[PDB]
Amino acid sequence: SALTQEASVSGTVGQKVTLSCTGNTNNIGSYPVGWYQQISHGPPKTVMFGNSLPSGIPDRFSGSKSGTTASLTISGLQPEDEADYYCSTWDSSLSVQVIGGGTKVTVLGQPKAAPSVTLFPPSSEELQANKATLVCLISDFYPGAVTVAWKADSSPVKAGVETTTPSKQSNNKYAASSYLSLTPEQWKSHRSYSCQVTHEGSTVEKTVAPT
Amino acid sequence: SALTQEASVSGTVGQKVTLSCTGNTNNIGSYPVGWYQQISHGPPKTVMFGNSLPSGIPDRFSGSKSGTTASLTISGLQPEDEADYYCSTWDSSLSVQVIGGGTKVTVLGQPKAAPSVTLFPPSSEELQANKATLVCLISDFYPGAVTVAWKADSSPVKAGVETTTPSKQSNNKYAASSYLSLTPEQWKSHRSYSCQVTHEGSTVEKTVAPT
Ligand SMILES: [Br-]
Repeated sequence: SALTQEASVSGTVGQKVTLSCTGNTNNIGSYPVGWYQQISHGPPKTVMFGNSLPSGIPDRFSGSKSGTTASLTISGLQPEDEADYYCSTWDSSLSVQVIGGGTKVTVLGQPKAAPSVTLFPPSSEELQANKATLVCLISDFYPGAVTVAWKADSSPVKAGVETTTPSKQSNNKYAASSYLSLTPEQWKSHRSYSCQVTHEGSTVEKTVAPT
Repeated sequence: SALTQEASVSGTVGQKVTLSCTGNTNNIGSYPVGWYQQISHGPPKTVMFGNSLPSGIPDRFSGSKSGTTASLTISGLQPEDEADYYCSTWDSSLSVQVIGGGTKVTVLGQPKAAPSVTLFPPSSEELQANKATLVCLISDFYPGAVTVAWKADSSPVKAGVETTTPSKQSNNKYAASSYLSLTPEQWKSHRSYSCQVTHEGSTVEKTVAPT
């Protein structure tokens, strides 16, 4: 996505909370930014546009912009704000409206939990079949929204990544998976591979290497 | 909602489907309508603005509008067209972007595919940390509904099992993962552990062993 939003932004009731939306000079750096809110699967509604507060929305919501990063601040987080928030703007470089991935804003009803990250190399059984897959297990995190990035050696992998939608497990925390399909030629040629998981203020990165 | 959309619409592969967006004179009747596609609660993409086709969106998407009702027509439904579609415009009585409730498009008759199962033994990084985790990667299956059962040697295992709800990946197929938490001594005390995946009455099972 041309616009980058954080995965999860949470806090207790009455807490000052801030979302961000990062792009480039051809979208956020020169065009107004709108923020839309969607609860469950209900109808989305505009809650901020061009740093201007729409009629009917409370003034706890405030929008600002500095360079290529727009922000939505919620001064006094309340339970009725628990929703997904999407930012969007016009992208003159592509001549189309452009929308970010969305941020899940959660009112904490349970302790915030950073995720456990376990990186699995390709088993010898799979490589004996001329196949290679790496799995990055993301477990026991709340709220259920994370950002995953992969690195070949120390350079990012810009293709081949598949990350599952977080799902709630039996302990009421969330779990997800991110797998990367390779060939035996790449797994041996590279010195290491990395999976990086971002959950609010916590970022965990695991690294594995061929035997 | 100020904009009215049908809740859900279905159609087989190759059918022509038309979604409608109903509004007012101060919003739909006066201003261009944009259509936005959201998948797997992923980043949404605009598929039609002002009845004109953006770049990269195939020709099968066409837009029309007459009076206070705008329409998006999708000829030749494909698996990747299956999504939620939202329409939005500018309202003039109010001064806001307004969004409809969305239309869930379900593409029928998509090809079936058995899941590819990959069972990962506990990594060396976590065995040295006195941990043990088996991960059963399930991918490339349609439809998106599996049932996972584990085995220690030949005995069923339930305690320590968590399975992710399937989610659609970039190939329009589903992916999930089930993980079993063990201690390092359970892991070597047994001959093997197994992960059985059942999809559409047919079973795929994998088996791993220590070191
Ligand atoms: Br702005």
